[PDB]
Amino acid sequence: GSLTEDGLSYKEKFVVRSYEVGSNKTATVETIANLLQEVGCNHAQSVGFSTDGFATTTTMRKLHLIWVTARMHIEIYKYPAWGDVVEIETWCQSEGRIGTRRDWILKDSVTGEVTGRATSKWVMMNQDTRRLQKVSDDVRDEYLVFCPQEPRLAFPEENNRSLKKIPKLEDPAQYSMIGLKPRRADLDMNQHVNNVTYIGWVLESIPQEIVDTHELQVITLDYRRECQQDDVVDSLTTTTSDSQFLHLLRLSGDGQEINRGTTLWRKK
Amino acid sequence: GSLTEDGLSYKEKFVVRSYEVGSNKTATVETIANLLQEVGCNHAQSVGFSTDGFATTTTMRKLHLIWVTARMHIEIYKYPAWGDVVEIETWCQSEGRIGTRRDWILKDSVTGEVTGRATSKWVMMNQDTRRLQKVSDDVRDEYLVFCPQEPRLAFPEENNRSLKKIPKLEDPAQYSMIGLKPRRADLDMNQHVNNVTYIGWVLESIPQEIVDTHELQVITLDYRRECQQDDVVDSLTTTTSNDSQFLHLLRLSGDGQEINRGTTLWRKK
Ligand SMILES: Cc1cc(N2CCNCC2)nc(C)n1
Ligand SMILES: Cc1cc(N2CCNCC2)nc(C)n1
Repeated sequence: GSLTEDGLSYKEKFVVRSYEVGSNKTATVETIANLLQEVGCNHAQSVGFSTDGFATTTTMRKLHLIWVTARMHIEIYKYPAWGDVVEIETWCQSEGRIGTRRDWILKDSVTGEVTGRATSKWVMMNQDTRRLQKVSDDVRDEYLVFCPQEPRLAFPEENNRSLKKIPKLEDPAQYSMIGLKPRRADLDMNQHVNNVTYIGWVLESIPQEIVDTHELQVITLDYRRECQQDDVVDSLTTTTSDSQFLHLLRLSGDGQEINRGTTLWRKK
Repeated sequence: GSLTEDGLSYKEKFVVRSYEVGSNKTATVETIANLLQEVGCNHAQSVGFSTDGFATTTTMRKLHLIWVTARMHIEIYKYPAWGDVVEIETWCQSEGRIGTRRDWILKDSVTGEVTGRATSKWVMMNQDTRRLQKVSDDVRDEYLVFCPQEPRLAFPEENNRSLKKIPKLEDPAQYSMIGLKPRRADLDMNQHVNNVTYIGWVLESIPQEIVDTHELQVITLDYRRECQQDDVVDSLTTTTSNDSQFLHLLRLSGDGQEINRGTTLWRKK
């Protein structure tokens, strides 16, 4: 992988592995989300971010700050087959004092055709108190260094899906998968649950018949609170409709919301 | 990746990813086991095996046969760091009518030093009845075409660890992790639980303090029966021992049917 000519974006090629694919021998949406995180990390390292797993700037380290995910939105047109090479291009953008965005474009290396796109929103948080905050003027100046200064959006369309408000699922849910717990493979190098695990947990309450007859087209996931290493999660799903679903992840005990989201599926 | 000059082994290089590493920023043993499976699959494809996820020969497809894992044994000297390149060499051998073996050597691409080694034993099974069987004359002939004919072993030593008998853990276990269930990410393209998931489940009952202060050196895992997509597993561990040694048992949480047994050896960091 490498920064592009202008140094304002990063590209990397990946060969889809045997264990990364589902029953149709194409990459799972979790494999895709893992690849987006990997190219995101390689980009951060190439533009001088910390190498501890937190990907922080020098101002952030001094102020005890870290970025946390607020939302992930992915739209796939074609999932790459086992053995195929997929090229992913990524870049970041400052969104005033609200937070930052990381965008991605996926392409078929052989054809050059766009096969998918993704966007993520990140908010600043104090690492110690776990309190959210606004982006300071010094952090906005650090992002000007490596981000395009004119807008560059993976999802440009006004009023598009990636920015839509997600409602809260009302009990009773149509479908559910209860007592989901993370194991060591679900944790990152800092012992926090990997963001991709929550996508897997959302998908667990989708009936196997939908997965067998449909392809996932779009997934939008809001992140509200973290699942700790010793927490247990319930995954809830209700059909709102193509097939469309509304999702809710909450802690099994007290029912505290951890995530909410929606999925859009197309009949194969 | 590619077959070596003689066409009797296969090599591939891997760059260790951000999500593949643990707290010490080196690859987990599950990442290593995933890489061994991946280079194994690329070798099978290069020597003309099926491309359906079962990796079968022509004779096996005609006879409705598949290979199943009987044992996995891995010894790591150094786990590669995040961003490091690891080169893995793999080859197979026919073991008469008993079954077949796949061996692996891991090396640091920069230094060329051996950082780990692994061996696996596979037994023939009828895909329909799920009954184990011996390897037929025709399957042994298919293996002669791509396997070295003189013995080549990752673990050559006399009565080495890789072939040791593993006893059954007696209740009560010292440690346990109850109610483990596979999710879709744990399944392979054929909707069976991935062999690496069982390594993860064995390790779940090791206390976090051992993981925080020790490095896993050797893991030996026997495979007896499969965990189905709707099964639930309990993971049991008892200390048997500068080094820490454990005995492991995975069983179905309902009836207590054994699915795996194994041992781990750990060294204080
Ligand atoms: C993952 C996450 C956590 C979080 N916090 C954590 C606890 N303090 C307030 C809320 N906020 C967001 C947007 N995402
Ligand atoms: C060695 C072995 C045997 C096996 N059996 C054999 C009896 N019928 C069910 C399948 N399954 C596995 C995963 N490994």
